Amino acid sequence: SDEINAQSVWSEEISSNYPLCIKNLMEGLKKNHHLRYYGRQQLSLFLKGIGLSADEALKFWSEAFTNMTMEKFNKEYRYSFRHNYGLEGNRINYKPWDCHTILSKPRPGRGDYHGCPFRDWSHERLSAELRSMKLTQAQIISVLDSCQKGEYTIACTKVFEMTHTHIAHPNLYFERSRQLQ
Ligand code: SF4
Repeated sequence: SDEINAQSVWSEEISSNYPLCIKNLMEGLKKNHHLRYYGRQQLSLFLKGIGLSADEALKFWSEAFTNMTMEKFNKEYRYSFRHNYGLEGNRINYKPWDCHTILSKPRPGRGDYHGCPFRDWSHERLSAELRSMKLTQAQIISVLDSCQKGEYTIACTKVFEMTHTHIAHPNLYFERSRQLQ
């Protein structure tokens, strides 16, 4: 669909369907005009999964890395992004990451936005985000209980149900949310 493009992915109509990890990656990208490696990978493969074309992805990434010149973007990042679309080397059209894959990556440190917020954020940070999403105190306690147990995809599924099958892939969360929209 032509509805998913370099500009629409920043709009509320599309972004309201993102799970917490993708919202966190978009926030880091908008604040810093950049993402570190694992965040570039997690977000670019998710956007490929929602239908962002290779041409639109290059527009998205070059526009989002707003503070560098197009020549620096082309020298330093274009190959990596094209490679994610199966346009380089062996031309493997890499699949988007599921939660299992996301969780397997090195844990995020200072300045990183990849990973899973249900594992990576403090209960203080999660509670504030869930309050902003209109969840009640009882609902927040239920989500945090799943987090404490290490059941991140269950916490994420609870947030999906509370804000709208077990979800264990950010692209499935997006697709299910978009179909209900
Ligand atoms: S459980 Fe999966 S889709 Fe949900 S925020 Fe974590 S990594 Fe993203």
